[PDB]
Amino acid sequence: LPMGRIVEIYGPESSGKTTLTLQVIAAAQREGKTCAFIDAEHALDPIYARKLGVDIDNLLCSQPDTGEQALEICDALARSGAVDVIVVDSVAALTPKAEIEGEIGDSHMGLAARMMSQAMRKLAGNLKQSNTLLIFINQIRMKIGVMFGNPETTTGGNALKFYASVRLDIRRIGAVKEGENVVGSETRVKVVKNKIAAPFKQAEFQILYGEGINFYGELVDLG
Amino acid sequence: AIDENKQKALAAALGQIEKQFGKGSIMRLGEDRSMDVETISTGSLSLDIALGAGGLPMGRIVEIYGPESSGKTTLTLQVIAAAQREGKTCAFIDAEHALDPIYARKLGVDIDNLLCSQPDTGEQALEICDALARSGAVDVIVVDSVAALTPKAEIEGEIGDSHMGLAARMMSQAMRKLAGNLKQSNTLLIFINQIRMKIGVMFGNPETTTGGNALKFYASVRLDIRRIGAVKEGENVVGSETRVKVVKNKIAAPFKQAEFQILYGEGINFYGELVDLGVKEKLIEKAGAWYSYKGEKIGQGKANATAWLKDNPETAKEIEKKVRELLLSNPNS
DNA sequence: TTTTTTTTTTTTTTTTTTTTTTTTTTT
DNA sequence: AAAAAAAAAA
Ligand SMILES: Nc1ncnc2c1ncn2[C@@H]1O[C@H](COP(=O)(O)OP(=O)(O)OP(O)(O)=S)[C@@H](O)[C@H]1O
Ligand SMILES: Nc1ncnc2c1ncn2[C@@H]1O[C@H](COP(=O)(O)OP(=O)(O)OP(O)(O)=S)[C@@H](O)[C@H]1O
Ligand SMILES: [Mg+2]
Ligand SMILES: [Mg+2]
Repeated sequence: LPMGRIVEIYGPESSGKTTLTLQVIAAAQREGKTCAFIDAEHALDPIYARKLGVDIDNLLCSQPDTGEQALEICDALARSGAVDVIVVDSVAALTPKAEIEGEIGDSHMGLAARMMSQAMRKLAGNLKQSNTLLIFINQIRMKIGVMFGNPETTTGGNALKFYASVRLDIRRIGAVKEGENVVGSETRVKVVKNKIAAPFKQAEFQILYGEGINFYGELVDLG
Repeated sequence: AIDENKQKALAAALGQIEKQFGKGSIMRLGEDRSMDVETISTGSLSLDIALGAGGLPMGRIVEIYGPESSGKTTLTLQVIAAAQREGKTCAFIDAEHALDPIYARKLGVDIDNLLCSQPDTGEQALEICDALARSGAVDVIVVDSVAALTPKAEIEGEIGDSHMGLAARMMSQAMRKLAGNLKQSNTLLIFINQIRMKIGVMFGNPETTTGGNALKFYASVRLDIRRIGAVKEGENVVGSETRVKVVKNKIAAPFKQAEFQILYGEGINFYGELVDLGVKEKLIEKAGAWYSYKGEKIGQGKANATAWLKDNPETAKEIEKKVRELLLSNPNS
């Protein structure tokens, strides 16, 4: 993954989005780099992060109240020049202040898409100067009034698709069994956008519950 | 020399963030105690083992779904009863308009202290959940059927009028607003969901759940409950044989399952589980259809062995203690 | 040869920004 | 296989 750029990772429920993103952090911390995790979903388990190989004691973590606060912390850490990797867990949970103060049922027409469009404009330049990698996790939603193409879409509007240097589609394609005991997931990643090399290549690997990505399993298949 | 200017730049940035947004706005993950996972009992010992962390996680969202008369409401009332016995406050949002308070009392719920609402719209139901979460004074909220959370525009409208993804949009907005508030208050939110069949499919599961896709993403636990048979007293059907599958888990390994009995008017059969678990850990010897503890022949047939454990509380406590110590991945005492 | 006096009055616009979400058997 | 309605900023 390229330093100083924006990356998007999206997929369905329990496809391994958070697990993949913690393995990037673990690998970067072993090379002396500093990392931050913005947990907008409010669902990070620190003991699981430790089992995957993250140094919990040095990882900066924030659970912000609004989307604006989340993206202002990203800008501040990027300008500092001292953080190498930032992860933002779900764009889908980046709630605008006006929507939090409001009531359930109130319409907020394209307010989240407008905030995201503003954030990309402000961040792209700062990330490139600091040489900081920013990873956005995104969730999938269905679009209505469609027969062509894919009815699948992502959250947060159109800006992120333009500014991302790499976009990754992750999917669970089966179970890893020890006879009866389900012990992990068979996983496929498609590269759907690439600006640093050719796109549309794919990768297959195993995620084992409590260990993470099965390295030696890949080394067999490649050997 | 160069890594020392970085430490200073980082310290300044952390200072500026904490000044702008408040004290605990950014910290190191290892020194954040609010981020530790705390669990409460489900009222079933086999399900507490299947979940891996010894129960359902406080501060998170949980989904329980299944077919008609599978025990969804009964399971949530057993969670509330177990929580009330630890001095926690509990609320029940009855969107189905089908709760019986006499039956709730028989399952062990304190009817006099349980908060209850029968809201008119889905928006009203989800605004009450948000208000109780912000209060900081409620520990467990149950919402009976997502399926019955009707948007205001659909109630004011006529039967036949199309409302394209209006319910799905309301749930997507509710998750965004609630997730953060539930974590700050340390409140557990349980959603009950119904199964619907999907058309235009040949592969996979044609079974779907109601209310759109948002809840699948934000839930920390998802439970599929199913009636697998009858519990008989010769002729009289006295209860249900029940299976729960953990189809999503973020606090331990998923895809474990639990089997137990629901007896009509009592609820979940605790001693019936404790027999089957004590047998599995070699603390109870099973000689064909005979149950024996430490050589002492206690009963023949599961029902008599359960009745024996009932009238001897101390030996039941001894077997519980052992099963708890052994099989739980994270014992908390 | 000798010696200054005193203010008056407004003028005129410029330019958009951004999506969100499924629903249900039928024989 | 056929569908709908939502605002606020220098
Ligand atoms: N603490 C844990 N212990 C054991 N297994 C886990 C844990 N957390 C996640 N997993 C499993 O790892 C697999 C991938 O999980 P994640 O990386 O959390 O996926 P995800 O796409 O981020 O899912 P979300 O955010 O919940 S929609 C799933 O099968 C999980 O059940
Ligand atoms: N008041 C009651 N007295 C005796 N048995 C009951 C009572 N209420 C429910 N039951 C039985 O307990 C079992 C589980 O019922 P529930 O817990 O209501 O299941 P459920 O999935 O909530 O079903 P729904 O909401 O009707 S689709 C069923 O066999 C019921 O008949
Ligand atoms: Mg995740
Ligand atoms: Mg019910």
